[PDB]
Parts: sequence; C-alpha cells; structure tokens
Amino acid sequence: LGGRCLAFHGPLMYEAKILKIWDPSSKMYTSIPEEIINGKCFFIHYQGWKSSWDEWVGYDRIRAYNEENIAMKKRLANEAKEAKKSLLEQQKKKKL
DNA sequence: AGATCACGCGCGATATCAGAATCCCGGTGCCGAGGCCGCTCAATTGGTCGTAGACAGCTCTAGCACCGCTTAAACGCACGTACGCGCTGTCC
Repeated sequence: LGGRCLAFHGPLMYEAKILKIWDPSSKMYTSIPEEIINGKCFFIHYQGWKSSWDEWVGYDRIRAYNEENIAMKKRLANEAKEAKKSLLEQQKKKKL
C-alpha cells in the first residue's frame, strides 16, 4: 500500500502509486470492473497525472517497481518512438 | 493539349471527447451590524465688546495700446541617409 509500481496502459508503461489494494476473498479494499473484481486488483494514482486518471488495475496490467521493469518501459518507449518515426518516413516516401 | 471528373493532400471550422476551473445554488452556523438605553459632554441660547472687515475717496503705478523699424526667427523646400518597422530564425 502506497508503494511505487509500473502499470500497463496500451503498449506503454507509466509510474503509479497504489492507493487501494483490493482483496476479493474478504470483499474489501485497504486504503471495480467485473473482469478484475474476482482477482486481487489495485487502485493506482499515476505519477505525473491528475486524480481523474486513477483506476483499478489487475495483476496483468501491473508490474513491480524494479530495474527490469524500468528497462522494459524504456524499451517500450524507444520502440514506440522508433515506430512513429518509421511511420512518418513511410508517409513521406509515399508522398513523393 | 485543354477541360472535366475523381482521388489525395492541406487548411479552416465545428464538434466533440474530455476534463478543468469557475460560477452558481442550497443549507448552515456565525459574528458583525443595526438598534435601544442611559449618561454626559459639547452644542445651543442669550448677551457684550471690540476689532475686523466693508465702504467711500483719492493717488498714481502699471497695464494696455499704438506705431514704426530691423532683423532674428519662423516657414518652406529639397536631398538623402539612417532610423523605424516588418519579417524571420534561433535559443532559452
């Protein structure tokens, strides 16, 4: 509770802080979409964003705040920007 | 080669998907304002006396006015150069 974590949104990562941890067994959260209500999900406030973007995320969309996940986030950002540059270059080439 | 139609790209406008901040509407508790009461000090009433200001007469200084010359300064004109202003790009 309150620890730092990395969360999925699209093909990119975003640093977030856990505000609520949901325990489906006891039906309570320590301080919900049906597809994650059954399992242990977490309410997270994303670093660098407003409270309006706070959301519940399951285990699939979350990762521990470690070196490996930070590096994987950096790789995702790098491949995303590379893809955008490639798409722009392809459009430019198609234009001539 | 030129004109018309269709497709693609670029730009403008509206909408919108949102989400952000502000304004608004309602309930609530408050304390700040308006009011009444009592007391007293400052304003009003009455009177005096004296000097400050109002008024008339006179004086003469200064303001106004006028004229005429002469000549410093304003007005006018022209060339041009350098400063204002617009546009553009970069960096912070």
